[PDB]
Amino acid sequence: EVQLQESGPSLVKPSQTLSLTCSVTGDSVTSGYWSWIRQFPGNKLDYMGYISYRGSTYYNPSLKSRISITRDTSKNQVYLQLKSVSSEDTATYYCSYFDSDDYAMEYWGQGTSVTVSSGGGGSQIVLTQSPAIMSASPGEKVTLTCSASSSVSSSHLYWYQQKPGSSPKLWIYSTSNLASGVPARFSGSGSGTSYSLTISSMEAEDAASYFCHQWSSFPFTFGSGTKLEIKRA
Ligand SMILES: CN[C@@H](C)Cc1ccccc1
Repeated sequence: EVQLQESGPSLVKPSQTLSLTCSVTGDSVTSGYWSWIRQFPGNKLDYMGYISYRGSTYYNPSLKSRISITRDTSKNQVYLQLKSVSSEDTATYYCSYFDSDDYAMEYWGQGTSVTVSSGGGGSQIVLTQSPAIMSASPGEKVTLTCSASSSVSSSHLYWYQQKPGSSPKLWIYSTSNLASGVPARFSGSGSGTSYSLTISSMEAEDAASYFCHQWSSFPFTFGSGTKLEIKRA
């Protein structure tokens, strides 16, 4: 019902300005937010900011002065402008749509890679995921954990699954609710600063990366992730 597609240069010189476009297609919308999220090499996800249905914007303090998110409703597009880029801005950029009236769904674009040839100040909740890599035999009960540096509302603790060459997919919302498309063998639990995702019985198709995410406090943050691999070569 809602598809997003990012576009723009794949290479930019330092000090130059980065400009990306997100073309939105699908059914009409009566609310919601369009966010820009980037993933650095190593797979760390970074929440950049958003522009709402009413043009209200929020920018991650670490980008505040360099970023601008705008909209051109007549042509159903959202834009991202990041000034004075450096090698630290090399990453895959994704635009995403979310309707706070419906926590169970989130849509992500295909993402577009950008390689480069802190006025703000604030605070953020750090999400730790250990171990970073994990191997399990099919049939094993698997448990992945996520520890927040500060408390977060369980209603705002989400989990995403990502496989190489694909954008993150909403997996669990509000700590223990499975998203559409997720096998019931998955479950989640937790509260305060301690959360977990469990697979009753590891299946081959479950090998992928899993990231926890919190949008209880601004700026929203993502965990470093846990790469789950299967055993037996
Ligand atoms: C669940 N993922 C959040 C980034 C969706 C969102 C976007 C904008 C405002 C609030 C919430």
